[PDB]
Amino acid sequence: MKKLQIAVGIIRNENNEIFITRRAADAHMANKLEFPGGKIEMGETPEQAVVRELQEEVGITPQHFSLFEKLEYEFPDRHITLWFWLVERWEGEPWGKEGQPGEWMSLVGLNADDFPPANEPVIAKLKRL
Ligand SMILES: Nc1nc2c([nH]c(=O)n2[C@H]2C[C@H](O)[C@@H](COP(=O)(O)OP(=O)(O)OP(=O)(O)O)O2)c(=O)[nH]1
Ligand SMILES: [Mg+2]
Ligand SMILES: [Mg+2]
Ligand SMILES: [Mg+2]
Repeated sequence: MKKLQIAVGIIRNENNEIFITRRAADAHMANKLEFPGGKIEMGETPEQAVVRELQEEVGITPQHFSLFEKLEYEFPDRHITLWFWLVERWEGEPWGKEGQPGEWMSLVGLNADDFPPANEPVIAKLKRL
């Protein structure tokens, strides 16, 4: 079974909204809402990975961010370790840089059912802030 390390960014603005994209229909976890992010490559750190993935996917450089949660989740065909970084300062304005849907969503209104099941404890913990 494939084992992957994934770094994602919880991009939170001053109005308690999170920048959320929707995964492509032919991707793993197709059509799900997601925090922007992706695989940590050989030779790069989890911190470097979340910067690179947010630059690629939504056009921002996260700065002065912190590890909100790290967890492991066994999907039917792969095992993933997810690094959830809380990103409250960044350079740029996030957008659908890869042509993917992206929009600001109120934290209180997030529905964990809309995201991959691995995100359930993170979404709950975020609403506790
Ligand atoms: N990006 C992201 N992925 C998540 C979340 N929750 C979750 O279980 N995943 C899973 C889905 C995928 O198995 C993996 C994310 O990898 P990815 O498809 O974003 O990888 P990538 O950006 O490097 O790949 P690509 O789009 O360049 O093809 O982690 C999340 O909140 N954000
Ligand atoms: Mg990516
Ligand atoms: Mg990605
Ligand atoms: Mg990638």
